[PDB]
Amino acid sequence: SGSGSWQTYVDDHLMCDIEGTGQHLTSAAIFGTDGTVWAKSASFPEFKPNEIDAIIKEFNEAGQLAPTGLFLGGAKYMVIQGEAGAVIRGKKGAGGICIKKTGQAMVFGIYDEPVAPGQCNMVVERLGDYLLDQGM
Repeated sequence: SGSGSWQTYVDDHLMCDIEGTGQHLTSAAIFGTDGTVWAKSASFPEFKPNEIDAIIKEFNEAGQLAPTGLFLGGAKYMVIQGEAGAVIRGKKGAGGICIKKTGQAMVFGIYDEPVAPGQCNMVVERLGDYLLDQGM
């Protein structure tokens, strides 16, 4: 028994096997809307505050990141179609990133083949909607 852990949602809802494919996200994390990390998986990249701030900016006003690309841990993802104030998506070859904004949080998923883009989107959006339903 403990008082709870954001790591529980990272391991059990983001890093779990996806729909009986036997495949999972490479890494995942939950951040506060201010850019503080609440929990991140064992392989999540070495992100730096400027990268998170750039992502916060993009949620506040879409179309800022795409001319430059999305940096996280030094790696460059090309920005693809998202949803203003809700979802930011990035591509790097057959991998990518998906970020879902909630009231109080941002949920990150990073994937590589054979995980499809839609599956990252699905995993991160399902957790984000659950947090939204709880007023977070």
